Amino acid sequence: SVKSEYAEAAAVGQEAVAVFNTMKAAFQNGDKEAVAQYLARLASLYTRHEELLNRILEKARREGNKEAVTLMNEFTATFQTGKSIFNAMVAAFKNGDDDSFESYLQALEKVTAKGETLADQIAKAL
Ligand SMILES: O=C(O)c1cc2cc(Cl)sc2[nH]1
Repeated sequence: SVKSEYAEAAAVGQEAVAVFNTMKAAFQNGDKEAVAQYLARLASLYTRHEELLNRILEKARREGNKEAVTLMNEFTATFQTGKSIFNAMVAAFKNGDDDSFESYLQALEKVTAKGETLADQIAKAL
């Protein structure tokens, strides 16, 4: 069902949370080789998550599930805020700008924390 597809999407999201925290530890420790690898892993995970989310939103639309569509339109918008911040973070890493990397990292954490009550609301709406 769309509900089990959302649980699968939620797990991919939690995987990115896990890798992100390991990445934050590596950044603080100065292990740039590790950070580079974790950033590649996160890019792939976010690409996957975004794709599942779109398939969930399109399915909710075809199902006429107006409330789920409303919530998923909001949630995908916020996902794109996180994605833009992540991409800027990756650029800061390429550029050697640890000040910008720190800023983007904290922002990406707060955008993720904010978007969690909605993530739970979608599970219940589908
Ligand atoms: O690159 C992406 O698509 C992407 C990165 C992040 C971080 C988030 Cl929280 S949501 C999100 N999406």
